[PDB]
Amino acid sequence: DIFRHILNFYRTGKLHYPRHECISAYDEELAFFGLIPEIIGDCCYEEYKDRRRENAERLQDDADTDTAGESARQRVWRAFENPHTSTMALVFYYVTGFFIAVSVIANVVETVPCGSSPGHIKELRYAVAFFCLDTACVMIFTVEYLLRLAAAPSRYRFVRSVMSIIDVVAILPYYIGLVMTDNEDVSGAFVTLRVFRVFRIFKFSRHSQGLRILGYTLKSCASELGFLLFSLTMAIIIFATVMFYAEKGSSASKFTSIPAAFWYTIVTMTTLGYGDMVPKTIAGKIFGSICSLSGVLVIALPVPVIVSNFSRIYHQNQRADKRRAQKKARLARIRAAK
Amino acid sequence: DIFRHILNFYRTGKLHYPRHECISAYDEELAFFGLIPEIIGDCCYEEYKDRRRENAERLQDDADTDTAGTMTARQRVWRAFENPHTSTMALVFYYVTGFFIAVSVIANVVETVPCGSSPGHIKELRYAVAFFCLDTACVMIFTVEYLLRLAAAPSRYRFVRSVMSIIDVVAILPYYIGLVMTDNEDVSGAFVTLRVFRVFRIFKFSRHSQGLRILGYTLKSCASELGFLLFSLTMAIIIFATVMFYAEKGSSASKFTSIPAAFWYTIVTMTTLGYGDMVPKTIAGKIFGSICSLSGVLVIALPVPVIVSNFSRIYHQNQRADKRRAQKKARLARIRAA
Amino acid sequence: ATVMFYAEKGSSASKFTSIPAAFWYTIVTMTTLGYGDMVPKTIAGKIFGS
Amino acid sequence: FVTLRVFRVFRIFKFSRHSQGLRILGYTLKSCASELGFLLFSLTMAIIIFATVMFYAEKGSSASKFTSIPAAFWYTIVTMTTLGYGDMVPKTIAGKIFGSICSLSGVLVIALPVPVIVSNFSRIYHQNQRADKRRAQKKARLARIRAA
Amino acid sequence: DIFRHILNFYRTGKLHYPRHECISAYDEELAFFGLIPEIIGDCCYEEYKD
Repeated sequence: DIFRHILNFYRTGKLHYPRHECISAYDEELAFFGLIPEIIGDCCYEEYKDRRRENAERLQDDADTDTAGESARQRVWRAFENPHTSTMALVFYYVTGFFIAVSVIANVVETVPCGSSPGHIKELRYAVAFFCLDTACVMIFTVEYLLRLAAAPSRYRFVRSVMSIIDVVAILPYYIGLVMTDNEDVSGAFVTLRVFRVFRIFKFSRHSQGLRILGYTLKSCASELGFLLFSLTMAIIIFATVMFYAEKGSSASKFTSIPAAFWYTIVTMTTLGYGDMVPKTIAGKIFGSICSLSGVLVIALPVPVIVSNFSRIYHQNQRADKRRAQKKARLARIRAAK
Repeated sequence: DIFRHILNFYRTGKLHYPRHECISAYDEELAFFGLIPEIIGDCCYEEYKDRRRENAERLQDDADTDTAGTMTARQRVWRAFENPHTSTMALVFYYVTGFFIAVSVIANVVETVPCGSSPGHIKELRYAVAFFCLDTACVMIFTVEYLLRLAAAPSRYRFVRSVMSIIDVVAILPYYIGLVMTDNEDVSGAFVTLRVFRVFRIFKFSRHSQGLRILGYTLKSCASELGFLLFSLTMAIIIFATVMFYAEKGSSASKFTSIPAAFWYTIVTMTTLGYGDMVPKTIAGKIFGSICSLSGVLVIALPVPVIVSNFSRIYHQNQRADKRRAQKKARLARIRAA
Repeated sequence: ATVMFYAEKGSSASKFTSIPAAFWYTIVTMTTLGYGDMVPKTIAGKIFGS
Repeated sequence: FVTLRVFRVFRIFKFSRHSQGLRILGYTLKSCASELGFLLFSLTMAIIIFATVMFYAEKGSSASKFTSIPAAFWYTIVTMTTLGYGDMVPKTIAGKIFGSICSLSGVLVIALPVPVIVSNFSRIYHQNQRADKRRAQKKARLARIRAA
Repeated sequence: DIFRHILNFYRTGKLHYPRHECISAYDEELAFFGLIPEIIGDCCYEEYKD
């Protein structure tokens, strides 16, 4: 059947690719017959290249099936980074997740009125022991990183990873607070450091598969996110300027300056509508409605490609385990079926 | 045609499956030639695999023949009213109990308006407790069906294990618990809680609906997606609430008392609801509220298309199944007609 | 609406006078409209509103 | 003078040179003129109908803000877009029912042409990317066919 | 090409419908050859009807 295509090619000087003969059957024939794969039509060339690519993404994951087969601090590192190895890795995974959960819930509770300054002014409870808990969690986290400091086959390669930078930036706040307390006490960046303290949630990227795939999707669609941001800035600037210039004349209009118009426009384009700032002139109302419509449009512009990329990556990642299992079953079955 | 692929297999160590021809003839040829089916390439292998599970999916329900022609036993009339179209008694029972459920729910909703069950007259003569009687008039009837369901239950254990049965139990129980409590004198508190389940009584409508069962099926299938939705939503709530609260602790009349208030603000902002009860005041607060709104749009819209697609495909496959069952019955009728 | 009324009928001057008011609030919430006329004030109210 | 100052932000569209998304959006808006016109027509029809129903059901109240039909236009356009500022709100039972149905109908009307616009933009972007990628791949094909 | 499908049908007792031969070419052949259009497979019957 492919020889017929070669005959047609020699007849006309241009070759075409059968659609129902696939590529791993076409490639073998074109290699055996010695044909040139860069003269196969124009439209057929493109569709053949696309199909070659489509069948090409599955030649490396099956190659990556073996993963790591090396054993020893390397062996314990392999058991650690992949929890589904032994009881030890499961124990550390579970306990680390539990302690991250207790740290974040403690940070949440830190300002609960029963657990904070209010609720007791007439007589005095405000247990400061929260502090100690934080300390414990922090050092435990550092112990984690300490093994990551040693078990990593390459120090620089591990540090370059985003997981390492997240871990270290969540480690810093406790030590920075200790250093600040060591040298007197000044108001200011202490609340800011407490703000950075919340970033400890991100360790669940290890205790999940959805967080890392979501990060993958966001990193892949960076151009579309930038287009979102640019178009949104254009729209907010235009609509805020128009509404300010059509509403600055009023009794006590909340549109004091352009940034107030930014606030109103960004709460409108997102269809939020707090009601703090509303127009009072006809031009104000009409441009507010147009702004809401344009905000719906702008926000809905890139979400289809975002959700499509997320879905595609999720299908491939979730089916990785499935076709791995069925290849394993086929491999077990084949050598006894001959 | 298939002999060509067979000869291609005997040419090398690999075989390929064309995408157009049906799988049935191909597996028939594989069986007749004595060829193993786990040797048909790798890409073509998985393509054949998905085609074969697709064609087995349309074949598993093809055996819907046991539902053919109060004639055999008690279980026979049980199955007769299980399908509310077999007999006149089944349909009348189904629709009449649907009307009873509807009137029960109407009584439940109307028992609080200040014209029929609350004093709209401080000194005049209505607050009829007849709803109770009506309620009892419903409750007894309700219990009836459950006993009827247990009158001819083919498997008591499996039927009790069913979600439909436990829904029925949770629907009928609260009145029994309330009357037992009244038999053991009246205490304020959980009485409103027992009254709440009077609207969980609604799920009896799942019999009188096809969409509800499909929604339950797709929610059961998409448990992982819902769990990831919950996890990512909680993470976003915590992060944005902490950032908002720590940036709004001090103001003239700040409503951000503590972290739970920031949870309320973050969940009314990400859902694009925007009640306006608590609003940001500082520039950092406004910026972080805006980014919270956009991120909430993203997070909410991440799993919703997945849920929607799963529901749509389940509905479509159900419709395809019933339509092809009807068409195969018609095919049998016309093949016996000539 | 029933859940929010039974979790919010106890308040100082709660606008949830009767179940139809809870219908109004619920239908302005499920549509993500949020006029702000009626808002919960108890923890159960807030969680069930979300 | 303020009107002349306004166009200082219409000056922004000079960024269309420094952007590919803006040109694609312009192309798809030009292609989908009929869809946008039907959007406008159906939206105006819904505005008129729901505003009339709301206003005629809310003329008389203690402190009703529905002074006239344009106020009902404002309410209908803040309700259909699921914005809900809260400046003017229904008070009567018929008013609440019609506000609810207005909100649902506005969701429907807004979501009718938006997927069409989105699909047209996506297909235009995809065909542009396919065109430039295949131009690059045919240049590479020429380079390798001259290499041997 | 459709005669080959008829041959396979007589070989096995069950007929299948080619996917690239369309229907207004399949219908004429099945009418000229007098085949029964209600024995053409099970999955193939459904896809042919669609």
